[PDB]
Amino acid sequence: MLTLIQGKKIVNHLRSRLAFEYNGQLIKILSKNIVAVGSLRREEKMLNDVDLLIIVPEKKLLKHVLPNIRIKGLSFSVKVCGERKCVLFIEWEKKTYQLDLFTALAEEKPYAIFFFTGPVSYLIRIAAALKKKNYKLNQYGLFKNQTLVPLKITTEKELIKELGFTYRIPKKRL
DNA sequence: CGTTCTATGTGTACTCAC
DNA sequence: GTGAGTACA
DNA sequence: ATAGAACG
Ligand SMILES: Nc1nc2c(ncn2[C@H]2C[C@H](O)[C@@H](COP(=O)(O)OP(=O)(O)OP(=O)(O)O)O2)c(=O)[nH]1
Ligand SMILES: [Mn+2]
Ligand SMILES: [Mn+2]
Repeated sequence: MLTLIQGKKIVNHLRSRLAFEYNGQLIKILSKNIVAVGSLRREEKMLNDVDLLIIVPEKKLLKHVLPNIRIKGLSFSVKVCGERKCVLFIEWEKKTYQLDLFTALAEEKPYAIFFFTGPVSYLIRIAAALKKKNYKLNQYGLFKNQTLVPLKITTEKELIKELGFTYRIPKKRL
C-alpha cells in the first residue's frame, strides 16, 4: 500500500544514488537514464510498487547492471533478478515497499517507456490493434514479420503518433 | 442502420522434470 | 542444455 | 481502437 506523495519522494532519494558493481568497479547510474514509470508516471493517487526504468548505453553492460545493483545506504531483498528485470523489497524509514527495476537500451527508450508506463489495458488494446495490421508491439520494438521497422523516433509522443494512436499524457491513458 | 456491449498481448525470471 | 510450464507482470 | 454480436 503506497501513495504518490512519497512514491515521488522515494524516487527522489534514488535519482542520485543508484549504481552497480562492474567486475569490481562500482559505476553510478546517472539520472539522465532513470525514468519513473507505471502508476507513478501515470499519477495514480495510490500505488502498490515503484517501477523504475534504467537506460544502459551499451549492450556489454546489461549482463552486469541489475544482477549487481547497489543503492547507497538502504536495506532491501531481491525477490527476483535477471539482466532486464529485477524486483527489490526496500526499507523506507521503517516501511517495506516493492521496487521493480527494468532496463532498456537507448535503441528501445520510447518503446520501453511506452510499454512500462501502461496502464495494462491500454497496452492490451494497442498490441491488439497492431497485430490486426500484421504488426507486433513489445517492450523493445515495433516488428512487422520478425524484422524491426525503422522509425525516425526519439520520444514517446512521436512513437504514439508515428504508429497511429492519439497521444494522451500518462495521467489520461487507457 | 444506429447504440451498446465485449474482447483483445507479451515478455522475463523461475522451477522442476526428463 | 532444452524446455514445457508457472508467477507475474 | 476496432470489429463482431445483440438489440431495437
Ligand atoms: N499489471 C500488469 N502490468 C503489465 C502487464 N504487462 C505489461 N505491464 C507493464 C505495464 C505496467 O505499467 C508495468 C507494471 O506495472 P505494475 O504491474 O507494477 O502496475 P502499475 O505500475 O501500472 O500500477 P501499480 O504498480 O499496480 O500501482 O508493466 C500485465 O500483464 N499486467
Ligand atoms: Mn507499479
Ligand atoms: Mn511493477
